[PDB]
Amino acid sequence: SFVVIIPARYGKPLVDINGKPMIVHVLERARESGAERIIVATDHEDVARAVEAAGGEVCMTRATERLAEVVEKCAFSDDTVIVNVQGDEPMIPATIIRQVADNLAQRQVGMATLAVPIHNAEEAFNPNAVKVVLDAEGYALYFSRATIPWDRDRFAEGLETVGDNFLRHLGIYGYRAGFIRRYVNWQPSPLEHIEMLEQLRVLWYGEKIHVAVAEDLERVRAEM
Amino acid sequence: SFVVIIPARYASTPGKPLVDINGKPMIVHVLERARESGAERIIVATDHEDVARAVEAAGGEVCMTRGTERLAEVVEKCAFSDDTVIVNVQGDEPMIPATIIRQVADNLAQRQVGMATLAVPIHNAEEAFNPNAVKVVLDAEGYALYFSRATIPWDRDRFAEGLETVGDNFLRHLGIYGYRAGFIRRYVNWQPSPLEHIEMLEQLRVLWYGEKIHVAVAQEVPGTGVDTPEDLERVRAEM
Amino acid sequence: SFVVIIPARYASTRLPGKPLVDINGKPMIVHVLERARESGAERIIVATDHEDVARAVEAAGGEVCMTSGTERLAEVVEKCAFSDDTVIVNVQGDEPMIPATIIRQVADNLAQRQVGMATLAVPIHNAEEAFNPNAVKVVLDAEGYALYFSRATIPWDRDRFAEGLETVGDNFLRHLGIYGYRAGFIRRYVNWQPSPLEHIEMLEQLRVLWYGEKIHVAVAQEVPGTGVDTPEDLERVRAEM
Amino acid sequence: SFVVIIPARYASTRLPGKPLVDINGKPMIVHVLERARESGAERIIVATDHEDVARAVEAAGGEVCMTQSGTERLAEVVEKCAFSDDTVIVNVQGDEPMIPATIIRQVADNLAQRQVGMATLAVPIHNAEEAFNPNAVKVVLDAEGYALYFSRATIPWDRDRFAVGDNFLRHLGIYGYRAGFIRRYVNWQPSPLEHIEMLEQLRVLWYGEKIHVAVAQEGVDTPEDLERVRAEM
Repeated sequence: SFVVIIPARYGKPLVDINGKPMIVHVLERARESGAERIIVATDHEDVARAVEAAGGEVCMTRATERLAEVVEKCAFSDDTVIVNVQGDEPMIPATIIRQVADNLAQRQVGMATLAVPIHNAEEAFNPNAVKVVLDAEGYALYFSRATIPWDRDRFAEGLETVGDNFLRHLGIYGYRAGFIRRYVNWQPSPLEHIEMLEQLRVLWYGEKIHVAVAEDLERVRAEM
Repeated sequence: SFVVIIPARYASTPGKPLVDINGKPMIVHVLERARESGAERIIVATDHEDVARAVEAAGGEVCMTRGTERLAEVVEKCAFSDDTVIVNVQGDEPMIPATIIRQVADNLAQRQVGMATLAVPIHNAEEAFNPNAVKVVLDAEGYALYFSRATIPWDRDRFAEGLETVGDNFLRHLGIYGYRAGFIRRYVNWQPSPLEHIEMLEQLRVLWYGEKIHVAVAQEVPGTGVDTPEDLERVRAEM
Repeated sequence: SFVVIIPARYASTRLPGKPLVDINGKPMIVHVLERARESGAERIIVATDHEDVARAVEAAGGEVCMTSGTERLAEVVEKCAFSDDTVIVNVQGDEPMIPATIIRQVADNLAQRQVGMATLAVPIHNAEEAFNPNAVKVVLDAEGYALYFSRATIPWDRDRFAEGLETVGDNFLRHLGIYGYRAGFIRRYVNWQPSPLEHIEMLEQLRVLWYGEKIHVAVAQEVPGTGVDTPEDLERVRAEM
Repeated sequence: SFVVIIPARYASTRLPGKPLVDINGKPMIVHVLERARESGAERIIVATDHEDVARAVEAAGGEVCMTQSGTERLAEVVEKCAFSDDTVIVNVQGDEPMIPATIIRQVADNLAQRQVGMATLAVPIHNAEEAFNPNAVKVVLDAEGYALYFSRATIPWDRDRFAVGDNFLRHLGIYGYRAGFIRRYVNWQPSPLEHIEMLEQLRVLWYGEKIHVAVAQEGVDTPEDLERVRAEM
């Protein structure tokens, strides 16, 4: 029992992939997941019409904090499990959306994300690839654009190679409507502005984040 | 009430613990600092008997050992209560301001947490980008979120094109710790975490086992430790 | 701002055409509509599948929605296309004397809590009711949220019942069937796969608790007279008004 | 990773000196101490107010903490040891020497995995005797397995069939808590409901916290029991 809200800023939402707009592919993924309700949050009528054409529900928003807007308009109860799922991943498997919802429900954490192993040095050293370090229980310690965990010895010698310990954070956030409300009631944290990672506000205010281990010119076109 | 344990290291590119600094060995200067802090008991952990005699002659206490396992052998040998707060202070810091030794003790005394430590602001970008300087990122209450040799937190916009300059938010972690005797035993009992060996950072084991570490900005910025002859003159001249 | 929906069941073994039964000059359904107007509801909708009921209600200026209890409410929520944040209070058409004030209360309670549902309860003073499976007991947390609803006697007073079951304390609460919920919730509740607990106790509010949602419960501000399905109940009510 | 505390209940109307009862060559509590060792606990403390039990436990290389609610007794051990708030404690009774070591570990895993305050266990009830027995605590879980309520009353109530079945869960007396949750627990004011049901865990539910209940279809107070256990071990 969960709801999917897809934040689509805006021109990425409508970029074509294979006869469908980027956003439509994510709605199909959200829909394949079993979600009871699939809302696309937009600030544009070009997007709101593409999704509307598609038979997908739409909530207009100003131009996670966008999800707080939707949560308020739909008046969701604090207990409603919400899975973010960004509009930038049109091929995200329908099962990791479920995984994220289920993990959040199993546990009583405030936020549930997902990460994927990095098997590439270029990715590990890319400040656009967000890295996450985990404790033994899978809870996150930190999220950063820095290369963490820093492998001292191998990087003492070189940066053309990477071990098998890096985890790439994906933008699929599980959380309760009550948590989003709390999220936006907190004063923005200083750490979130330096890294430019919304996720850090939750760590700044002492909340935990469970992490399960599953933009530009693309090859996605080929992949699907 | 808190205890101070001073591990007197010897490893160094010479005869460190006993090196003279204006008439007294360096190890006795660290002892004086620990007394200044109000510790009710200062123990020097050493394996060399000549180091032992210098401490004893100064009226200090000594626990012959066989660098944190050293600490545990001392809590072992002294049968300290679990609740006993212990502050590990370095044998090569003759000028360690006593205020900070007290600061860690009190910080730890006040929180129901595993470890307590200190950090200092980083002003030079060289230091921010040097892996031998450990960086630490805090939560709204000073609990370490993470310790790293990578530059964290990552300044997105400022670092976008290389690393030339630095903001004012960076924190360099000081290797001065506080903990209960019970916690030192657990810590040392644990199986080494995968994380601590990747970063080569003992403190990561604490976070890995889902325990917390409280960090504070040192009340006074600590003079550097003494490991080179040029540091000795710096020290000797300074004291 | 809130909406009242009044399910009108024509059907009734011991009382045929019950919504239209005459009570001191007007049809029962109409009396319920009056109570609901007294509550301050902005919109009152009588849900019926009979044209005659609808005519009775329209004659007295009432709005009608031509249509499994909760499911029936969903049809109405559908056809009226209520907005999600719309507060609905379900009031039975068998209750011509339901105190207007408890209708307001459920709405007021729901209005400031982001809860799935809001309900009411009444103190149980006799041990017969406490031990009566037909009386549904509810046990609340410190903030008025239901821990559990049951036909069993809860909370169980272990030291007292070790002695005897012919007397109770002041810790018992009889659950009342008047509910408050937002239209967004109703239209979701209704597609949930029936909970296994639900079927054992034969309590459908157990579906909310089983899915991890909350049910706010407050002590009704007034004790409601019971419904009307018996011909004897009809004369009684006839006499009380 | 996790600590185990074994309250060595001494008194028993029918069984005097429980902890030191020989069960095939070893006192009852030592057997419990071995189950906790097999569990993988990193530390096992026996909570007792008797010198006999303290000597038996110590002779066996076990740790002892010489110690008004039961959960308050755990609290004394917690202050005595000075565990950090994050420390995971698993409370295991000294009168259950057959307690499989993996349910102990299971309770510990559940609490660690779930960021909840308390974790516990339950097993299916099969016969009507137990289901209608007020000393047999029934619990009713939600879809995610979190407790809805604990009662000495027969819940859930089978309307038609009671006017036994197959959806009844009996609560076990083993808990997983963090050290910070025992202090919070202990500082709260007693709830009005715990006293009516005479159930300590109801306090948790009255203050809005959650209780995770795991199910695993798998207690020595009387002489009958000593034999049922001796003659099974």
